Amino acid sequence: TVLTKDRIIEIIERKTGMSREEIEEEIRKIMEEDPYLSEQGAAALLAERLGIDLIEKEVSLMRISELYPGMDPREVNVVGRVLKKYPPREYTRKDGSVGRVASLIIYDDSGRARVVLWDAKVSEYYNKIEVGDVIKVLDAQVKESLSGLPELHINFRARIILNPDDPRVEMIPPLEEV
Amino acid sequence: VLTKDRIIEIIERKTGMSREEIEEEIRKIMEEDPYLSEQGAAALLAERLGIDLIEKEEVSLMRISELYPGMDPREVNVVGRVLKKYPPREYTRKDGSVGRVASLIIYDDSGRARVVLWDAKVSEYYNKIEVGDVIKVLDAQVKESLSGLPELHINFRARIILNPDDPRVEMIPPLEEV
Ligand SMILES: [Cl-]
Repeated sequence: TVLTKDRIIEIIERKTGMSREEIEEEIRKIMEEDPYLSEQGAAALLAERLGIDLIEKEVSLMRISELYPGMDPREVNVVGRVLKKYPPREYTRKDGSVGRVASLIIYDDSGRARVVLWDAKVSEYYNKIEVGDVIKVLDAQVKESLSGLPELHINFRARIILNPDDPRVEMIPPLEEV
Repeated sequence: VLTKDRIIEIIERKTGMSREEIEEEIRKIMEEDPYLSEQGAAALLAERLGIDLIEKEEVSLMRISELYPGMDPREVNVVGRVLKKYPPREYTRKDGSVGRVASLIIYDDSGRARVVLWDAKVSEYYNKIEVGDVIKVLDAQVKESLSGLPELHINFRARIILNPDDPRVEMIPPLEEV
């Protein structure tokens, strides 16, 4: 990841509640264990051990209401709280094989979107996501759902960050308000 | 042991699906397997959704201030908001093997407690928990901390419910007030 050591420490403080002094002591222990790590690399390893998923390169003000079918997946960068999780199901490929697909409904301060997890993304994320959790979606293909809602398609080329550190998260209404 | 109606209520809470949507999923499972009862089909749906059904999730008025070392783990039923999460660590067992252990600090309207996740409980819950989340702790052993205060030990017997449906939750102060 290209995130600086200070940015990683800021994310760790927000996600763990540890003081800066406690976090620095954890980084020192990691560096004492591995002399090849830089301070940034040690901070990234600490984030990983804490179950914090860091994006390789970080920002966007984009809202769900701004998504449109066929937009460049490189422009897709939205956050949303999970409102609904539907059961995973099987689908048949043109080659005759069977894959997996699972759908969720997420929302931000602007609207809702269906999020479609494909194949390994179901095994990778489906049980990790809970209703009320916030996800950040990157590099997803956008399709028009039969409903009208934008559809974010999460395949092996897309990225999901569970409970991201992002300024848009605080503007998403809580579940009770929806 | 949980009734079909109780399983549907848990599925509604954990997925946000409507009762009508859940019933339709149970119908599909029953149409696939004629040997399942309605309760068995609801339990299979919960399992496919990644929901672990806790057979004893009773209500209690118990507070963290009422915990004492050596109290009956069957009486242990407390809720708390997560204030701090420390990194998972390795520890050495009496047999020479290496296990994992991770600690959190939680608090309710009455006080704070260290929560210690042992071995598979770290893999099972640690990444699912975040600061500000509320957890319900059941069947944990209570030990005296190095400062003479009660700590909750989450071993094989213990259970944790993430963001529980419990009347005590609304009484826990938000992070900003602490
Ligand atoms: Cl919420």
